[PDB]
Amino acid sequence: AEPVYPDQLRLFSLPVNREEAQSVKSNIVGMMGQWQISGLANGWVIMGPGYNGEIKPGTASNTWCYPTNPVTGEIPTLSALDIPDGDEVDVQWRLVHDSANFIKPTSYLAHYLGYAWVGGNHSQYVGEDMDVTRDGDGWVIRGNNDGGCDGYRCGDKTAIKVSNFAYNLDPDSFKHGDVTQSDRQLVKTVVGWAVNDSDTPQSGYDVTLRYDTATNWSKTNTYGLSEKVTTKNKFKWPLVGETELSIEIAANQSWASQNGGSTTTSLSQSVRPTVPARSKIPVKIELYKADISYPYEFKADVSYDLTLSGFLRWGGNAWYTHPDNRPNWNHTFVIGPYKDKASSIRYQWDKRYIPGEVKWWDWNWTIQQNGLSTMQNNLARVLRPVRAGITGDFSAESQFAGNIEIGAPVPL
Amino acid sequence: DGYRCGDKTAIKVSNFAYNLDPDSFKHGDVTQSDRQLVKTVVGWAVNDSDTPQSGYDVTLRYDTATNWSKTNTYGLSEKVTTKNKFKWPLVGETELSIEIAANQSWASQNGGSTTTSLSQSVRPTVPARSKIPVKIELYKADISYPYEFKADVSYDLTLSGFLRWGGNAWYTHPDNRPNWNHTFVIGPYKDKASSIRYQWDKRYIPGEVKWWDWNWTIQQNGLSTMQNNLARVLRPVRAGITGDFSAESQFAGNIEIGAPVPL
Repeated sequence: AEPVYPDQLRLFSLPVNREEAQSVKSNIVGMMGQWQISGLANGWVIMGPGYNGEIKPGTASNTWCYPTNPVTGEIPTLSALDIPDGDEVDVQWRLVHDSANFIKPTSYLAHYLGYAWVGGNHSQYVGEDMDVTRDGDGWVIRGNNDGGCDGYRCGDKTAIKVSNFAYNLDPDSFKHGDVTQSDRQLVKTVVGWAVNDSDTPQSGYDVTLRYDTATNWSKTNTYGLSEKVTTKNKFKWPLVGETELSIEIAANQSWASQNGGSTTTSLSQSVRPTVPARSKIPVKIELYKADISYPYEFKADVSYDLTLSGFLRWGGNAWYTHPDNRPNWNHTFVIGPYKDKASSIRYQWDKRYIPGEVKWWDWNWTIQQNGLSTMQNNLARVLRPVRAGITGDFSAESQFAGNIEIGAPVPL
Repeated sequence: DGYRCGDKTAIKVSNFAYNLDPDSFKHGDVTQSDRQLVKTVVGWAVNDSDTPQSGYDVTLRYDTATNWSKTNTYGLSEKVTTKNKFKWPLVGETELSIEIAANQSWASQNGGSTTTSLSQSVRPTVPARSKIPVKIELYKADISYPYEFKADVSYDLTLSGFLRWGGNAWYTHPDNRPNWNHTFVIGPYKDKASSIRYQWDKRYIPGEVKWWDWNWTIQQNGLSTMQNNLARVLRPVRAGITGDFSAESQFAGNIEIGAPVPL
């Protein structure tokens, strides 16, 4: 009838229903020794491993219970972190070099999920002695490995990677400056006149210039068969003498398949002047290709992709199949608005009461190992909002530029 | 007197561009020459109703286009044939031959096109119980006109020579005296490789040092030395510009609405 959160279940040896027990059966049965038997509400019994989790009518010396006035355990929302203004790279630098608000929370998440060796060689603690570096368009955070170490595969440290930054602009904050042009090349121009020899103003005039460009491709596969039968004989014919006669019959079959596609870009310009009675107006339209550049600024919310890369500990990890052969793992979370299920921490946390939805990380396992409030506080920090002012520059090559003009009237 | 003293460094200046002040641009008379006719249309708009009518349209349009393509084709073929001799009724000895064959073929194509189009329309308002004549003409012509404006001047600066053995600012610090060519854009930002301000401002991040090492130049010459030199190199430039526009085989047209004639 109501969702059951496994972290709230409490076994005593001095009451859960049959329907409730079935919806989270594998959590209850997992928390049981082989051949053990425990009671449920209303005359029912839940049996442990070795009885394959069977739920049957009966009695028991001990009972599975769920508290009156339980809690949901949602992840709390913290206030935003303000980063001093700069361009995109300066703001990214300030975020990844923050120890208390970024480096440690991220390191603990990797640790709690089961990644091995999340730290450097000059400290015994998680998240300490970490090196930060710039790599291509992203950043890499890893424990320092210049000295020696002691442990199985202690030289194989876990990396934290940060990339794909995005901005949610405040609607009233965006501004831009001068737009400049360079390497201008002419495509085409038109000039002309609109003449009105009537006694009223007229607006029924139109001059339009249009330029289009396109590309295309295709691929074809053809297969076929052929069969032929021929006979040859020799005969004596009148006047001509001995003649060789040959007759040939043949047939063929063929099959073919094709796929393809195309892309088109188009730009057009028009002028439509209103002309006074007994007068004329000149018009002009021009089109150029040009390199375009301009400065800009805005205020926004900063989001990014977080990737964890390393090997998973033998003694236990949170991957739902719980592998024990120390495999190398790579997983990406999106810190920000929802995009998908595999990459959403909030989606997976909130659905921990439905066993059929547990396809990636097991968050019930992390709660049992570390405590509910431990996990809530860590995740609230990992998912904390970030805000900053941004300044920057736009540039692009071979874009379009144009000019449309209506001139002064000349009396007829 | 010196090692390779005859191999001197060159400074090259090109690709000038202008940022016009918005209220400064003017142009003069537009003239035409070598005019060739494409097409004309004439006609009448007739209104025999008791109200003015504006529901009339005459439109003339001219289009031109080019295209290209390339194709690559490959294939295979296999054949088996047998031949035997038999004696058949009435016909006698006959040679009989039977042939079976199969084939396969693969092909790939790429291509593209460009189109230019120009059109003109006239839509007159006609008084009640009256008629109006109209005319449209299209020509190809050479176009020319004078102009003037005030602007900010920007350009591309290219340095070309060999790099000194005793030390240079290229981030890999080569020591084999190689010949070098690098271009900076003096003006608004276009890219990172060509922007002095971008590279200077990011000198605190080692992963961004991909071209010139500006920390090296500071250590060698002093911070204020380098600031004053770069401030002069990047100083803004302004001038008034006069000039002339010309282009061949452009379009020219004329659209006319005439005086009404009572019915």
